[PDB]
Amino acid sequence: QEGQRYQALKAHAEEKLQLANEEIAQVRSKAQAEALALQASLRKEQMRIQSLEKTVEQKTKENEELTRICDDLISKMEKI
Amino acid sequence: TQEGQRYQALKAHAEEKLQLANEEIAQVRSKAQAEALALQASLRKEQMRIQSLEKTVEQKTKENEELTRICDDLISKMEKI
Repeated sequence: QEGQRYQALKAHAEEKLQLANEEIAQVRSKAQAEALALQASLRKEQMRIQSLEKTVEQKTKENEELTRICDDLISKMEKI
Repeated sequence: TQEGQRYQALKAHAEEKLQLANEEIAQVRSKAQAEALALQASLRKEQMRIQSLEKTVEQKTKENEELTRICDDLISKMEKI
């Protein structure tokens, strides 16, 4: 087929390419950005959990120590 | 026509190069959306997990407050009086 025909669809075809390549650049950037921001939020939650998980074992410890001390007191009072 | 044969291969070249580009866009945004759901669901799980832990903390905090106050009350009675 014709060549004047060709350069015709050619200049167009370069355009469709030149837009897919751009959005290729976009969707890769997006994906990484969305990856980063989300794996950061997670490890931030997971840490508050172990923060909270171990704030809890310490309230438990405090409950046991409070009971230890105040029951020790009670006993010595009964034994005066 | 050898001309026809030449230009048809040239268009096939440009066509395929576009298709691979279009494929790449699709795979990437396919995998992006998939990973984004698996974690943000996992995120939700942790946010819930945190709600329950925060209830537990405020629960035990009150228990220890009540326990400290009646002990303090006992101690005070023996101090000065």
